[PDB]
Amino acid sequence: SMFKLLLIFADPAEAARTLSLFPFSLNKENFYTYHTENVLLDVMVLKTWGYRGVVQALSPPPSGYDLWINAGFAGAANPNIPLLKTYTITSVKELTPTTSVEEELEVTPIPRLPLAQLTSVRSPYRDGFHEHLQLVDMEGFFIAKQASLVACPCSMIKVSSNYTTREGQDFLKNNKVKLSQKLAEAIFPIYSSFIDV
Amino acid sequence: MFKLLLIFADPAEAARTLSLFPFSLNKENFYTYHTENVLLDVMVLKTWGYRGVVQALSPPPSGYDLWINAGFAGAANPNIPLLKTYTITSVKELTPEELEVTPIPRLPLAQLTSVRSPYRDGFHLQLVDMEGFFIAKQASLVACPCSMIKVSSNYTTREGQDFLKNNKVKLSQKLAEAIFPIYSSFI
Repeated sequence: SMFKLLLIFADPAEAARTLSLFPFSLNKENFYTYHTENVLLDVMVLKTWGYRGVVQALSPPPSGYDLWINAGFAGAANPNIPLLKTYTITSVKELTPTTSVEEELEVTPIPRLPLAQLTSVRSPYRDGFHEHLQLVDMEGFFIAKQASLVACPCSMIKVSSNYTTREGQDFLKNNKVKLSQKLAEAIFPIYSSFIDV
Repeated sequence: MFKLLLIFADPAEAARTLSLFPFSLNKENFYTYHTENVLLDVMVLKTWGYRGVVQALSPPPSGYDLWINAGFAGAANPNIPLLKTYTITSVKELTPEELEVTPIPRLPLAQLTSVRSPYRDGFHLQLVDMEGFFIAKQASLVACPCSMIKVSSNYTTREGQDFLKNNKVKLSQKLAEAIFPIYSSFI
């Protein structure tokens, strides 16, 4: 199966509806795989246990794929971002709040999705709304940087899951199925594009 | 908001499509899903062929904007490969009558013949099934457009069902992959 596509989700809730789209199996390496025609589709979920993801979830980075897609939920830190909307990311910044030091990497935009910028922070933003932030997640920068180590292109799909306030967290808690479904709906046409018949 | 009814003749044919969305089970063999702009209902017949269609679709439900019958179909011509998803342009009854069917975009085109009992006469037919004509007739009663997605599941030669039985998952998944974007065409 010539074209090899790795899908990376931060947690099981994000992955759930994509894992329903295809008849995946768990392989002996303990992750999900499916193949048809020329396409291999693998899925990794970074945090299935515990209170935090660990660096060894993607270290050493998986080798041999032709594309990685990180699909996940992201908070909206600007009120002009509606919720339940799927974006593709142009660049992702890691931000360290205690020092204000940032790093930033470009990521490969997916066709036909609207563009957005992503900031990744270790602790979820409940800080309210910020003039200079759009979407906010936890794992995007980590994944893009790991992709750079194997020279593999990386794309991101992020669905706006909640506003970045205390009161806004309930929407994330209560809409995980709808949000995961949006990710699945965005992944499918990408997978379809790489079928070479 | 757009209202779409999908009809499958049996659970194995429907199984992968039903995995595409977090459907609710409204009643036996009737599954519903909606977003703000699109309602997607799925009916699975309780038996095959014209008897299953009469049982489930008489009276025909009103209120939908489109009906889609998706299913496995036999190929009555060796030039039709198996495991290929077609959309239907017209449907006729082998054992009588013909009806136009609305093609789904970006799918190969075929004509369908519906039979009242298994067809194993080998190889001027294209795809052969048991429900489509009767479903299209019920759609006409409610003046609702009808489209069909038919994946070639077997040749119409003796023991041809062995290919279908061996490829049920792949065949069901082909239908699901044709249906998933259709839902997105109305959002």
